[PDB]
Amino acid sequence: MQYKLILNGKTLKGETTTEAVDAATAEKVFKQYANDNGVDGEWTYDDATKTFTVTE
Amino acid sequence: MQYKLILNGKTLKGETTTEAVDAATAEKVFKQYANDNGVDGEWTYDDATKTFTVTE
Amino acid sequence: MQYKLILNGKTLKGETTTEAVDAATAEKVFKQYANDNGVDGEWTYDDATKTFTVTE
Amino acid sequence: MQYKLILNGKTLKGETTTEAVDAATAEKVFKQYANDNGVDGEWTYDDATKTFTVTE
Amino acid sequence: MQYKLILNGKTLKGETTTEAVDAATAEKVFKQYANDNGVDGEWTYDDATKTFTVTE
Repeated sequence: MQYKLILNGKTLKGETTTEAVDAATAEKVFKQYANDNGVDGEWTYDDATKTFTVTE
Repeated sequence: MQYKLILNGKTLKGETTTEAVDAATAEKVFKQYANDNGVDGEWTYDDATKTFTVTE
Repeated sequence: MQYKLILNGKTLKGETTTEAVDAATAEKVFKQYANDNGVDGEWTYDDATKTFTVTE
Repeated sequence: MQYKLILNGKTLKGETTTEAVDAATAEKVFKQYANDNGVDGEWTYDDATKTFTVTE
Repeated sequence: MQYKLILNGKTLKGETTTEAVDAATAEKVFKQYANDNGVDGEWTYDDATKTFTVTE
């Protein structure tokens, strides 16, 4: 399945996605990716819509 | 300054960079370049680290 | 990035803009918008200044 | 150390400064700041006097 | 099929191509070739158009 990460940071904003079997494994990319992207804030995950969002 | 665009598309993946005064002028190259590259998706812009990323 | 459409028709004159990754996707709004606006003429697009113009 | 940016634009003129370790990091503020200020032109950087100047 | 590598380095610029069944096998030549050419940077691989590009 695929999950979608929304970029909501100081200036980082747009969308992000990944293909994974598990939600927690998908976050590994997005959370680690957030460091490479700069926006690191409070995280959340909706398993009902496979959608993640990070807000700082 | 320099901004970095990450390639995250169907199969287009690697890194990209450009030297510009403005972030919006830097995107003109990357967003226009994306058409020439094939990967056209949602966009975010890190002004916090000068990093862009496109996801389709 | 942003493109600018100039209105040059029979009586419809002004400026128009849109935020898009591609120039061609930006035209979809402007060209389709022109029908809703009434001014439909010869089109052109400058990718060097992200500027469109329709003349009838 | 500190770098100094000179404002030489259409109507925006004055002086600017910032405290940074690197020259390229100092420009991030000045070049990004220029968008917020309106004056965006050709850039230059003297590392011998830590002085930047933007001319449009 | 054939893939195309674009040269975008410090001073090395041009086009490159190779005939291969797989993309990863095609890169072996281009990546290894880049060492012989001097331009070694970040890499992307467009499989969507069969086009590679290296930026340093």
